[PDB]
Amino acid sequence: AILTDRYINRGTAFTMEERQKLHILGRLPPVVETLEEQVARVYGQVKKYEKPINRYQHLVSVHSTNTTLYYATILAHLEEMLPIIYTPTVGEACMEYSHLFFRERGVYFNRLYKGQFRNIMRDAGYQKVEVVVITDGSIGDLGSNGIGISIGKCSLYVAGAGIDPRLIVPVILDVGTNNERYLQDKDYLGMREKRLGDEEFYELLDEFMEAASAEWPNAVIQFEDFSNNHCFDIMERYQKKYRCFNDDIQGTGAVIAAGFLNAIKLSGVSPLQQRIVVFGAGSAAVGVANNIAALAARMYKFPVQDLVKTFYLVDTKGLVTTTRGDQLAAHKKLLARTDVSAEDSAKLRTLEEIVRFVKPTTLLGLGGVGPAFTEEIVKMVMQNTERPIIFPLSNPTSKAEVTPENAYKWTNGAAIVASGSPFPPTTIGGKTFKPSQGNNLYVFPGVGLGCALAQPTHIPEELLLTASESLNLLTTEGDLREGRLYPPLEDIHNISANVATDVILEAQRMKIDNNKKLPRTRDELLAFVKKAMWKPVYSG
Amino acid sequence: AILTDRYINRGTAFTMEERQKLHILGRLPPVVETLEEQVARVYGQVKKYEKPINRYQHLVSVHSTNTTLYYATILAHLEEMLPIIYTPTVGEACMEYSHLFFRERGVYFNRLYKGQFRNIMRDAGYQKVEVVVITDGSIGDLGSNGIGISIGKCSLYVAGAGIDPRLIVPVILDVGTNNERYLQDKDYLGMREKRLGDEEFYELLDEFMEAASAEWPNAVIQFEDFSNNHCFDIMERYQKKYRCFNDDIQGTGAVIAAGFLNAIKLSGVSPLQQRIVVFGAGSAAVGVANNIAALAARMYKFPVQDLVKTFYLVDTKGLVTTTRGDQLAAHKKLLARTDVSAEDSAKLRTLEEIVRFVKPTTLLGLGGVGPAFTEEIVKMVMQNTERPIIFPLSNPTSKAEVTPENAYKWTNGAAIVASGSPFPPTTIGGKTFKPSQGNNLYVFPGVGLGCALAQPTHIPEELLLTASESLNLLTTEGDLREGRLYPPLEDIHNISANVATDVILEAQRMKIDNNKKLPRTRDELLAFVKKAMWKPVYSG
Ligand SMILES: O=C(Nc1cc(S(=O)(=O)Nc2ccc(OC(F)(F)F)cc2)ccc1Cl)c1cc(F)cc(F)c1
Ligand SMILES: O=C(Nc1cc(S(=O)(=O)Nc2ccc(OC(F)(F)F)cc2)ccc1Cl)c1cc(F)cc(F)c1
Repeated sequence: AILTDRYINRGTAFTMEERQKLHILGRLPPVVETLEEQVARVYGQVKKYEKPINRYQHLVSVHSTNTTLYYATILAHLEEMLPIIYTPTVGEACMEYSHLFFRERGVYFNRLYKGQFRNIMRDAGYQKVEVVVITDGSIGDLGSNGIGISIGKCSLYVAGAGIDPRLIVPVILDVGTNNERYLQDKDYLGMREKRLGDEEFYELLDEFMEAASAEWPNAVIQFEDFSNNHCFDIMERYQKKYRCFNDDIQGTGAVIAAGFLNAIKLSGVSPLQQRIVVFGAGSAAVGVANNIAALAARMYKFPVQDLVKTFYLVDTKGLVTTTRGDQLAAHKKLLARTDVSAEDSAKLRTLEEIVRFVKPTTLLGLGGVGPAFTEEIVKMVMQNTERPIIFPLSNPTSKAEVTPENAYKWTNGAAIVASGSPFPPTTIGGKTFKPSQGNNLYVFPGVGLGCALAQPTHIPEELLLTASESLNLLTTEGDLREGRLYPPLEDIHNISANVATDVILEAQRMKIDNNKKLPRTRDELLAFVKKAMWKPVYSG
Repeated sequence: AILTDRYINRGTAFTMEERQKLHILGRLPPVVETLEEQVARVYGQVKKYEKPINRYQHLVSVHSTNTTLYYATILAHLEEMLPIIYTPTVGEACMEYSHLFFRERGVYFNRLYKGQFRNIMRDAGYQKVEVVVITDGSIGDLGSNGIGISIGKCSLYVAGAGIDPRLIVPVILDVGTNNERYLQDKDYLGMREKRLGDEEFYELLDEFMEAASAEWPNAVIQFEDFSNNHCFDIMERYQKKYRCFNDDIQGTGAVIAAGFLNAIKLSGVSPLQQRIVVFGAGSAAVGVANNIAALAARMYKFPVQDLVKTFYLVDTKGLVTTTRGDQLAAHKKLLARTDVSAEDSAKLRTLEEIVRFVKPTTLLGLGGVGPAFTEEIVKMVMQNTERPIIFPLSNPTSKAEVTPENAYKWTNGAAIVASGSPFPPTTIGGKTFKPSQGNNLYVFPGVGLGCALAQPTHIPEELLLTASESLNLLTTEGDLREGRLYPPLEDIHNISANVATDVILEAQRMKIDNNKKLPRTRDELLAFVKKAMWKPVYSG
């Protein structure tokens, strides 16, 4: 009842004297290890597997046996482990190996349980739940297998911000699937029917949000991996009534904005002198641009309309302008050029000719349509600025606008680069360069830990902008001198504690915080936040 | 506390009504399956992995979650699953992937715990223990990683004979290792020292046997995978004082003997007309020959000395005779030819010239030294008998004296073949042939179930000979007409119940049985044995 409890089990870290006292002498091999030694052993066990999915499989079995050792291993090898325990391995595990999630505590909803959502939550037997990750499996369709996405995401809040692993709930809202293989698969365990229409979808998701605010009143609700037809609408429906956010939309823009403002500082080319091609004009790409404007307005008090005019949006038609003669979608209107002639708009269609005309100092890659930041385009940006900022942010790694290596080569080390995925360093004439990864892990854990402590009535856009600024300000003079746009990913606990502290102070300034126990001054609150965090060490 | 208990967990086999009553509605995807459907799903999950070791890894995680479903899957796919859940996959898992055994309940002994063996057994918290598999990791050296061999073997008693999975204990006696990689491996968790000398070895193994006979008085002790320097000596030390047997020695000879006597019936060439080359003359090979003689004497009441003269033993020097002029090891003397001249012995060195001289009707491959049953040798056996019996029994599959395919081809379908490993069928002129696998699973489970029910004071050689005869007599007229030497492996529960019944009746005839509750007549006892067996079905 010690060994079989994954929360108190220590395996070989039980001293001989503990083994005797606990009457488990002879249930373990004789070597006594420290946690650090166990982690090094587990690390070698992981690298004994070649395929990511088999590495993940090993780590799931570590989590089932000794949960402390699982988190200790992830934190000691975070950069290397991240692509294994979340994107892109996790989607492939959900799609083909969904059995790897069967043993993980989670909650399955569907229309069959309509009206009983609250009783299912009560029966799940949770104490003071702090974070809930919900998906529908729809940003191929995984349907019910989307539970794996919620599981993987919950685990990053535990690793990243020390959310206690017993106070986090992964949730699948199964509203059906349009995945035709699943609909015909004898082994699919979900609702075998096409996705429900919006009316029934919102009836079930409304019951979910009401039931959770009642049974899990202390929880942050985070939407993960919802398709475009619903993710924006979901936040508009719930942002004010419940304590919720969407990491794909709000986390991404918060992280990119923080890294982008640090790239502006290293460029010496100040924010109002920037000329920014935003390659890709979906709602998310436009959200990222707005988040950059909002952070620059907060950090530097330039008029936001002056920041908005640094942006040149490119959709599939070309430069978005008011004179190009089409009916612009609402999200594109605010960043539309007003200073470009109909005649010039007609000659502003390919990225090459847009770059030649605009003379940008920055390229933001949000296009999702492969490697458009050509050698020729990068060479042009080099005649407008001594430090081109190039952000190939499209995932997966195949969709990326340019490789950091190509960016560094073509600019002979002058490009300031942030990526969506990890990349190895590139060395040019004895000088080393490495892109700064804009990982979402920098923001969501801190937001979840801040909202878990402050208990705000809701998560207004101010708390996300605060987290964005906090992340920006954590990049030290030393980090900046070495070309880093973000604090180091390995220091995620310190990053999360700082982001959480600043999110709390913001909720206090807005008087939406419901926890009166917290300190209200930054130094004392930061110290308090750090002590509240769950640590993967053997405590008792 | 339902889902997390692998003994009562049913997963998707919980009906909706059970889920509601058990307050686990919403802890599972919505599909309700029968056990049979779960097994077919698990089977497809297994075949999603290419490597045996990754298949085993998946099955270990099935056992951890839903133990009923694990055993249901093995029994539905026994022939295919056996090479994955025991030899040869299990040795490779122990050697390189020993972490796959960490979550399995077992007991580790070593010299550090000297004098406390009994308290470790008490503390392990077992009820009426029926079977104990012990190894030292020495038949490469795995040392402590040998625990995986005990684990794999315990699981075959549960699958094969319905030993209740809560009443079986896997044991490693770690007396050190001579594996030099392990002695230098930072991740080895065993005693980091060379194997103990015989005096300290027997002090620890004597304490083991005394402690077990006291704390686990109802148990069968089975020795598994002990090296030749100790396995024979161990049985001589303990056979009369404790309830114990060695499956490598006694199980192998019992299974081979049963299959061999069935091969004699199909050959029509009766036992006293057989001429049997025994290729390989180690203690085990000579044990197999003696077990064949002993079974033929029991089943047919030929004088045993007349059976002994059907055997022609070949060691590395050639035909073992009294005239060949060397000092014969004790085990070889009893099967030594007395009817071969010194002059003929000098010309009886290669297997080819021994086969030409002896004119055997049978070749028994126990040599462990590769494919010595050549096309030329098989062609010669064809001029001495219309049905050559050819038994390439050397493991692994590389050491085998001849492929069943080659045997069937060279004899145009006349060879009667038993193998150590599974082989696919061979088709010759529209006629199908398939070797009968002499798997050890045919005997050890039945012996363990018989000795668990009868509670004999010890396991004399009569009980093994009884099990051997019982297995022989289970091969039906129909099995025999189709060329099978053994009952079908898939019917292992019925085989185990029959072997157990006959072992019990033998212990009753000898008045060594200590359980007075049992029926004493075969039909009533067989019915009773079948009802006692643990079944992998959802019971409650
Ligand atoms: O804790 C148990 N055993 C154990 C633990 C360790 S450890 O030090 O905690 N490292 C460790 C663990 C698990 C892992 O992952 C795995 F299981 F996949 F290999 C990797 C690395 C080392 C050796 C052993 Cl034998 C145990 C737990 C039970 F619920 C039941 C039971 F019978 C034994
Ligand atoms: O029993 C649980 N879940 C579950 C079981 C099944 S099943 O029907 O029992 N098939 C099944 C199981 C396990 C396996 O092996 C594995 F885990 F490796 F995939 C394969 C096949 C299907 C779906 C699910 Cl979600 C469970 C158990 C816990 F201790 C904790 C917990 F949160 C959930």
